[PDB]
Amino acid sequence: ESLVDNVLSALGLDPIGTIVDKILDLADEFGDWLGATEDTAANLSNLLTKLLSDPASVIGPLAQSMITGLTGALGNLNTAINQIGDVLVGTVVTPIN
Amino acid sequence: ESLVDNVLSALGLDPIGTIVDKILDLADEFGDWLGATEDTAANLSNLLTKLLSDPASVIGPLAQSMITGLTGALGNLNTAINQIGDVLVGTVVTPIN
Repeated sequence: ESLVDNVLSALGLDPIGTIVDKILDLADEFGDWLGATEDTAANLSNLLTKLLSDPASVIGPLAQSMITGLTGALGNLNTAINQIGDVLVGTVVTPIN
Repeated sequence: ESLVDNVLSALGLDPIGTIVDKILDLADEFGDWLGATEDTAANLSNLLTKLLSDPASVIGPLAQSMITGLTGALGNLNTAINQIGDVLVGTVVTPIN
């Protein structure tokens, strides 16, 4: 009885009733435990597979600054375009390349 | 014996044999439980660490449209180049900037 009581207390349910009822509650708790474990494993596997194959749905929008050098390249191109525009009207500026 | 049988049924295995055999099967089932739990935890930790450090292998290819403003910046640059090409031969167009 004490083994059943301590196990049920550890797993969460409050044991009230006969030993048979406590054993049935313990079996139901282990069933829920199995469900939780299997669902966690399946979710992890599915998330891994989706992140490998199609990351668009799982991953939300992200800032350009997270990409390495994207902001630098965009700034370089924009400054090159601006310098191309400016030289034709004057305002001598340091060339980029 | 009913506690043993109900626990075994909850964990999945069908209890057939003596009490000793059922207990041994129960012990093997908990060993597999331990393996599953530890493997799930280790896989989650490894996935988190790899996704933090090197996201290349884990994350598959993704569409440019997922990045915020990347398609807009590329379109703006391409339209600027096209306008630069067009103005020199005519076809008056609204300047971008």
